[PDB]
Amino acid sequence: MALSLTADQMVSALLDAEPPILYSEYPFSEASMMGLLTNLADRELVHMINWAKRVPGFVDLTLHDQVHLLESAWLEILMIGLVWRSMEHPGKLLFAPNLLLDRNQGKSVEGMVEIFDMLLATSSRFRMMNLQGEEFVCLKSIILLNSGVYTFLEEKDHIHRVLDKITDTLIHLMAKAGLTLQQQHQRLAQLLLILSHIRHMSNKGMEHLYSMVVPSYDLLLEMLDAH
Amino acid sequence: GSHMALSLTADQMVSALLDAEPPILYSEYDPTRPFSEASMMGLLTNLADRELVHMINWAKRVPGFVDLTLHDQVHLLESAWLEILMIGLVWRSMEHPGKLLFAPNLLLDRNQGKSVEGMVEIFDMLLATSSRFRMMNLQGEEFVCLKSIILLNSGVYTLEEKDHIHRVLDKITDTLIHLMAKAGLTLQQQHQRLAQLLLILSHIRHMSNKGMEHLYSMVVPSYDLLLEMLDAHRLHAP
Ligand SMILES: CCCN1CC(Nc2ccc([C@@H]3c4ccc5[nH]ncc5c4C[C@@H](C)N3CC(F)(F)F)nc2)C1
Repeated sequence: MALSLTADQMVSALLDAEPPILYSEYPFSEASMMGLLTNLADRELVHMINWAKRVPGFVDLTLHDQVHLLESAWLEILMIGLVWRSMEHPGKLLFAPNLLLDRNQGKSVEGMVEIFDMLLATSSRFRMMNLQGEEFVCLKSIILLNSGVYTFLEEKDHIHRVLDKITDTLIHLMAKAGLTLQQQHQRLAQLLLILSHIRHMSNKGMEHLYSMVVPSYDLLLEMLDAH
Repeated sequence: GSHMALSLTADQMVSALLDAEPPILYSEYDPTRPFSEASMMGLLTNLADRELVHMINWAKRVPGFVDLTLHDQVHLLESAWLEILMIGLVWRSMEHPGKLLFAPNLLLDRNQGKSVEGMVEIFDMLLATSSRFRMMNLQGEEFVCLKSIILLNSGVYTLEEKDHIHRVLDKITDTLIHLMAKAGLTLQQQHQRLAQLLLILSHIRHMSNKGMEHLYSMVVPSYDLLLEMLDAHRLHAP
């Protein structure tokens, strides 16, 4: 079913599966801000599972394979969402409609301001590139499928085939937007190189999170099996 | 004369990158004394230090690099030096399944990595990257473009100078796509292959982040040392 879609059906499916916008719990301190981010991150987690279950090809995997991808990708997925949302708010991180924070606010927690600066710079980068919605969901899917792939294999080829298909889909969007051939491979390159920065941000996030917790394999399996 | 980076054709980009390539270095031990008489970390640290000096010289020959300020050259080098060692390693390990070719006299397997702690996770990741590169039949011409991408893109996110780096990156991408056109891949194959290569770079970044964590837990080249090294290059005999 997955590999037979057209790039149009690929985009539609990806657009449909998109999680809802969530609010933060209805001035701020360290403990205050971390509690609010944690509770928001925890509630986005449940919706991210529902989102993952609708990414074509993902339900074709064994449950163990699904947990491994989500375990590797979850923080990258929250960060790409955040950076997407904060595109039109220079200097600001849009965590939720009622939770828009500046870098000064990032100084509320020790060691968090670095992460904030990197997230702001990525946001400004995607804004500069005029990232479109249809391209965003394609990238978010690539993170899910790529992030854990080299850290688990007839099923390895299967993931790679979906990845190839998302690449096709990205190109097709770029051609429908009237980019030249040359411009198409250049934009593709620019988008995928940003993924390395997201991976880096995620690793710095985990480090900070382990200086204090991260969703366990068991919890992830539970939620994935509960769907 | 002097070429400007942005003027180069695909063939001139490749040739500049091929000619910039550093030599394969040997590990420094006495082949008479047993490998039980030496530290694993000792050998790797010594090799990495010597590779770093060549990495300076190599970075200066990447088109566009010297167009940047000293300060910017140093920031890029500081953020991508481990990823550069790591991609060189995965490349030369390609024909040695299950083994990492640190040097022609330092070919290590998994069980050998379990001696230093934390080091086994990284070894496994390096081995899988290496087998991914094999399965794709990565070419030397492609490897040089990837290595240059890493150098310029690793610290670009961390301002009209940025347009320049951005243009250089576009040129390297053009070069990769020319290489794949010349080798007879269709358009869709070219895009797919390019995508597969760039995604492997995120994995290398991951590996470098874990490498760095391990080294901070123990020496990492500081902004100042690198500054000293790039500045010292100007006093080297051409
Ligand atoms: C100039 C000041 C001192 N510098 C600090 C550095 N020490 C150092 C020691 C060991 C390593 C080794 C190493 C050594 C040699 C290499 N050649 N190619 C790849 C390669 C690698 C990659 C990895 C396996 N790596 C370990 C880890 F970092 F990932 F954990 N890398 C660096 C020298």
